[PDB]
Amino acid sequence: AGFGAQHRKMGKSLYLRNEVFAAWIEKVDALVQDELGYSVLELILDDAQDYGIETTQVTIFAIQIALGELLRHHGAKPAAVIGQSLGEAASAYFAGGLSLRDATRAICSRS
Repeated sequence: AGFGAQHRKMGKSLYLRNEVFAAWIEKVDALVQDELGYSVLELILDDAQDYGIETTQVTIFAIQIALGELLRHHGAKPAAVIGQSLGEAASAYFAGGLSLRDATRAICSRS
């Protein structure tokens, strides 16, 4: 729970029962595991309450990247169908052309 509890429920159920969504969740989880120590996939699956600002932002970030890329897999520009619902980082990735790498290390900080 906390902020993005629904993002975590939806993200877990989608990770289990959708291979594209799961592929993107893994793709982001490796990147955060490179930029940080922990793993976002652990946090999503282990549906624990999260009041930490950074880890919540990272969870919502990965969930939105995977949902947006799942929509893109069905042939729609993600910023055109859920652009208003994106966080600063996911929107920076889908609308600002920011690389997933720079986005991941942008939400981590730590500075």
